[PDB]
Order: sequence, then C-alpha cells, then structure tokens
Amino acid sequence: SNAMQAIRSILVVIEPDQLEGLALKRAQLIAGVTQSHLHLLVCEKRRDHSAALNDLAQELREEGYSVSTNQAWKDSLHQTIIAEQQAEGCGLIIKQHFPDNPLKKAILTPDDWKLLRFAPCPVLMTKTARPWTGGKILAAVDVGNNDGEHRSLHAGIISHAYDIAGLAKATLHVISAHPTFQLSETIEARYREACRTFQAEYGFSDEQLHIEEGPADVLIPRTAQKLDAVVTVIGTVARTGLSGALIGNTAEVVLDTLESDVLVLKPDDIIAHLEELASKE
Ligand SMILES: [Cl-]
Ligand SMILES: [Cl-]
Ligand SMILES: [Cl-]
Repeated sequence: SNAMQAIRSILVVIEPDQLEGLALKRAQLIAGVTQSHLHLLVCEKRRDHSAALNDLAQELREEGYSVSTNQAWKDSLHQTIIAEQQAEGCGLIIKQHFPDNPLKKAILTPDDWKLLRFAPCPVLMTKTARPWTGGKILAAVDVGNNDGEHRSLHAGIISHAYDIAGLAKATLHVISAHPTFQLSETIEARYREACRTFQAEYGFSDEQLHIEEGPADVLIPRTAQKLDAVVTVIGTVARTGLSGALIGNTAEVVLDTLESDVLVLKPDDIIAHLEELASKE
C-alpha cells in the first residue's frame, strides 16, 4: 500500500518542443505527497538547454521540491533515459507518450517500446492530459493465478495502484480477466471461492472488483474505457517468452490501446536481470 511513497527519486523525461508537459505534472503531484526527489532529464545533443533547465529547477525548488537536472545523449532516446536512471538511481521513470501517427494515437512509438522492454524499474507512460486528482485508478490482475510469481506481481500492482489512489484522492478499481457441464460448474465454483479469498485479502468491495471472462487484452481496455480510468496499473508477463519477449501479448496490446496513463511493473526477477543488463553499459 506504500509502493509509491517508497520511491525516493523519480526520473522525469522532459521534452523540449511539445505543447504539453504531463510528465512533470504527474511528477509534481506524486512528489507533492511523497516528497520524492525529481531528476529532470532532457535527451538531446544539439541545443544547450542548461539555462532553461536551471530556470525550471529554480521554480520547482521554490515550490518546495527537491530537484536536479541534466541534459544528455548517447545512442538513442531510450538508452539515454535508462543510462540516466542508472546514474541517478531513480525508482520510477515518467515519460509522456507522443504518438508518431495522428491516425493511430494510442500506439506507442518503437523507441518507447524499447524503453518499456529494458527499463529496470517501473515506468509511467502518460497518455492523457486529464488530472489524476479525483479520478479512477484501475489495477489489472489475474485472480485465477496465485502462484508465487503472480502473487508477488499482483501485490506490487495493487500496492502502487492503491498508493496512487491515495495521493490523488481518487478511487481504486480492479479488473481480473480469466479465459462436462457438471465438472465445469465445479471448477468455476472453486475459482469463485478463490476470488472471494482475494477479495478478503485485499479488502475489495463487489463494486470495486470486476471479474470478467474473456481475453485480458480486450477486457482490460474495456474496463478502463467504461470507468474512464485515468491511470491503469499493469504487470508484464511473469515468465519471458521466446527470444526475449518479456512484455507479453496482453501488456503489448493493452499499452497500445489504453487512453489512460499506464504504470508498467515487471516481476522482481525480471527487474533484477534488467538491472544487470543496464549496468553492463
Ligand atoms: Cl527509489
Ligand atoms: Cl495530475
Ligand atoms: Cl518484449
């Protein structure tokens, strides 16, 4: 329930030429409550943004924030971001989504996909300009699986989601999607007993907990849209797929579809291995 409070530095990706600055707005809301440090990063080689960065940092410090800034560039946008996260030890990366195609506005750019694949920490991809305050926060889990790996991921998802609901004075909602009649009737009864246990463990009301049958890759966005969720918290697949496919189909589809901000968490052992990879560089 305190996963956000426990994040002590946030890497804020600052864009030089856009007309929205949602990454910094989300960071200000969060740090306003958690008092996390904010490290502002511009990823560019050409222009000297130092004066603008200093002015911005001074304004934020006067507002009471702990702030550092930097401008860097090595190789690619996502690589620059991850190198900065490593150098500053940040526990969250916040970046605004800016689609390449105006006709496919929900699809993440290929570079942002690389960021999500390799970041060894939670990544908040902002996708809406709607304020978090008073909104609806949606946590996506699979109550149908309670093995050690899923319990851990789910606990993380709920912890971050609940902490967000708290800091934003918002409400918390949960979606769980799950893919001879006598036997089916018996198996489903047992699945329901497990949902009830999950509901008691996590103190969710019937109204908060959406238990839906069908493909998670459609159910999660359906629920987000119906709730007009402003943030959706999701986990990547517990076990990586072939050829380093560590995001998984559900999260891939959901990230390219949601209109809400998306907080992307990974399994602890995945994070550990990505931490190792990010360190080699
Ligand atoms: Cl941290
Ligand atoms: Cl906000
Ligand atoms: Cl992947």
